[PDB]
Amino acid sequence: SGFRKMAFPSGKVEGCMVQVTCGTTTLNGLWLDDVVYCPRHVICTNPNYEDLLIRKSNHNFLVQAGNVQLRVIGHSMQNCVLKLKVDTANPKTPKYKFVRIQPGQTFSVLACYNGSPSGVYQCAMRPNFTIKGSFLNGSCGSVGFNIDYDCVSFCYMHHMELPTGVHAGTDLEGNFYGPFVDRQTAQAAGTDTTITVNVLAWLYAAVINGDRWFLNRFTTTLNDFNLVAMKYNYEPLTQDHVDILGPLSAQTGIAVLDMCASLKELLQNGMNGRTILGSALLEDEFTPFDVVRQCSGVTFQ
Amino acid sequence: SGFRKMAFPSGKVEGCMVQVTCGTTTLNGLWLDDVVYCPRHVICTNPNYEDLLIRKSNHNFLVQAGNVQLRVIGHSMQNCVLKLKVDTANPKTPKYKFVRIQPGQTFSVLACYNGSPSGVYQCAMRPNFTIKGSFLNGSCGSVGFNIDYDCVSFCYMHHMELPTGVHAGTDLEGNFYGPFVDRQTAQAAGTDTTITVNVLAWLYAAVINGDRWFLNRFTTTLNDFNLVAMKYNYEPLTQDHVDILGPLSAQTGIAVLDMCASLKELLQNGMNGRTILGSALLEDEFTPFDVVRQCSGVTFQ
Ligand SMILES: *[C@H](O)[C@H](C[C@@H]1CCNC1=O)NC(=O)[C@H](CC(=C)C)NC(=O)[C@@H](NC(=O)OCc1ccccc1)C(C)C
Ligand SMILES: *[C@H](O)[C@H](C[C@@H]1CCNC1=O)NC(=O)[C@H](CC(=C)C)NC(=O)[C@@H](NC(=O)OCc1ccccc1)C(C)C
Repeated sequence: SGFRKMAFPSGKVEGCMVQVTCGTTTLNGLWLDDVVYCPRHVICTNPNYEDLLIRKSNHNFLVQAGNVQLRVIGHSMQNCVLKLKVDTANPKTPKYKFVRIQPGQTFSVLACYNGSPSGVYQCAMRPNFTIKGSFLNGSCGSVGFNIDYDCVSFCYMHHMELPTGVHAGTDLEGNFYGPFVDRQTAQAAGTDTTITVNVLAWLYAAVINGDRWFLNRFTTTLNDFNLVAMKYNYEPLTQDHVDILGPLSAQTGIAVLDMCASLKELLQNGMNGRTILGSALLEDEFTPFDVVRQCSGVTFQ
Repeated sequence: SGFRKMAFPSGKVEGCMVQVTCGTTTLNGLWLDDVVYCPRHVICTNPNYEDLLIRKSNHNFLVQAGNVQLRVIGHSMQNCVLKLKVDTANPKTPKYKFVRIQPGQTFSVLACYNGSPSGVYQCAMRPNFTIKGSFLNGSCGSVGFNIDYDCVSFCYMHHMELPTGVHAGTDLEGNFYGPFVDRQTAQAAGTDTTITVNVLAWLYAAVINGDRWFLNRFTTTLNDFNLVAMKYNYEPLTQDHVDILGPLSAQTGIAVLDMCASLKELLQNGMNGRTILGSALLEDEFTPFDVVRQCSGVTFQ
């Protein structure tokens, strides 16, 4: 037992991380087959990236795979990412996919500087399409991902930090998550909400792990719960979310709408100096899958 | 900016993980050079491990490195770990050290099942020599570690779960952390305390990240703070801890004893519905080093 915010093993991604330097900007790139993907704002000089890229030549891009130099033999733009064709295919290329995730889903971030991995952590895509990451200057180009057996699904590439200290980025096709642009003009995150289905998943994790103090036999209808959700800035719960929680409900014997009544009481009353899985807040960055994966012990390779 | 519970990149350790099966027990081993290290309780049949090991032969130990089979050519006991000599040296062996950590220090855990990594997370060695991990049956032999540039310092191997759902294990020389034994007789964790120097480090992280609401100009003496610490089951703060916090104090301009006065008030008053770095509790599983590493961006390889 126990419950931790747990990231995927990062080895498969570490082997894809390279350094990309152009002019005076250094950031990280993702080296898959014979292409290096990186944020287009690496390109030199309110910007017009099509302008800036035609003035650029292959030899302007310094790509370093650890120590070995990578010769760039072509370049192109795809939305907000740059694709640098290099003359060597990464021999460590995993089975991979480029997937775009939904708000409320989680992924692991391999934070990198100068092409070298610094640390791994888990987070969620917020309803407002930001992520609450940990990123310093030089971290751009770090990626987020999920692993399913042996396949890496890349879902995020880091581009910027917004004024509230939250982070914004693209999928690996270069399309931003949310209404953000890779310009340094004034932009703001937009109002966020709590990911209700994840909070319920985490309450099931707590029951699986022996925290039961918040349980009751008060029940509720989906409609009556959603009136309470709206009041506390929680996202609406759908019948699909109820279905997705089915397995956890079956494992614990607590009906989904019964757990909703527990959450209603927690929202209206607080926790009264108590904790749930070591937290004094209702945690919303664990998906139902994350809970099942971590309380049945699924592995990868 | 941002602040996350962040683990070391796990690639270097993933390449050392193997599966060890003997009789009907399967668990994980650590493959370094031509030795596989694993918990001695893998051995077949209130146990006497010296008895049990002399009855054992090399061919009883089934060691699997992914798909490739590893031929065991010798075995010996070292305290509570078994050392299985195999006929092949792990070509992925990193630069490594076996270090024993102190209560209050942190490390990354690569949770494994059947020799395959499942996830990575960070935790601390508690003052009572347990760890609050996330471990299910089959996870024994998973290791904890820190990385310093290119060198892996292994500090923990997982052995058991105690009745409160916390975890106990050994260093890589096979010596238990704390007063625990690898028998399934009744054992209990012992009363824990909060790691004061880490809470102060985390408050400095909060200031570095823009949370300042808990600050004040009330100051305190080390002696007067430690009277408050004892009352709230916090560990004593030493002059050495004050020195260790020096750099963070210098970076933020908040004297260590001034931050102690802030912590005094937080302990006596609570947080009054507010949060610090996304938590409604005082967090104690970040060391001063963890804070500096994550707010200056140190990397590894
Ligand atoms: C790439 O390594 C960095 C990573 C960035 C540095 C600190 N934390 C991070 O995640 N990214 C950048 O430097 C980008 C470059 C870009 C093309 C936009 N710039 C930023 O992240 C700035 N953010 C920004 O300009 O957002 C819009 C904005 C909002 C409010 C006022 C002005 C502009 C950031 C460093 C200030
Ligand atoms: C190895 O894969 C497992 C990992 C364990 C399973 C569930 N979570 C874990 O971390 N370890 C064991 O099965 C060990 C074997 C051993 C040599 C002691 N057994 C346990 O972890 C049991 N713990 C235990 O017996 O602790 C002492 C105790 C305390 C109270 C009553 C009786 C015994 C655990 C599975 C019950």
